[PDB]
Amino acid sequence: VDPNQKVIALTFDDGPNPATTNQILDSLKKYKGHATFFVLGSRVQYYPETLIRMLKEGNEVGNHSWSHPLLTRLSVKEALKQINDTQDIIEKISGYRPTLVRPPYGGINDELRSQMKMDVALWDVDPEDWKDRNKKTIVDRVMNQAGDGRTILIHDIYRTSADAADEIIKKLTDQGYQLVTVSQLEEVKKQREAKELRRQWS
Ligand SMILES: [Zn+2]
Repeated sequence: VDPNQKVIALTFDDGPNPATTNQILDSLKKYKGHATFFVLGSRVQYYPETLIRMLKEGNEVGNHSWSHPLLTRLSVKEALKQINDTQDIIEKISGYRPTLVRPPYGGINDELRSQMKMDVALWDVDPEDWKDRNKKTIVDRVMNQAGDGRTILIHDIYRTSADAADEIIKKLTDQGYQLVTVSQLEEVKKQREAKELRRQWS
């Protein structure tokens, strides 16, 4: 990943759902991009083959809870079990241990942050594809807000979202973006910040 070229992080929440997730994985592979999938533990259990595929093709996997409750409405014990059960099924299938968590609906408090022992991954472009389940609406919202260094929130459980994602992947690739994982984006930003280190010997 070249830090002097454009980068963007496509992130996909609520899968796996083979019919839609596999289409998005195909688009990423066709256009030589990667993304980050925040998966539900219950759906990983239903669709272990899709977890293996997204990892095999170089994508990053994050934790999106077991069954998608608002974690702040639960006891800490129940909420931590949501997260740890999802860590556990991912590890049992793949040997992979996510470091990134996206709490359902973004709901999180300080008590859970300190006990989760994971990095909370947010977003800054949200086309609300669960609300406007319309391919062109999603595409145009994302393409209008896309920019270097931004993180896009899509849900890979809707046909309109998978179709929109193919077009978004194509158009961003056509514009010269590198489609990177969340961790790759963080590393690029560190590489770019490091140019200020050179001030020490200027
Ligand atoms: Zn979700």
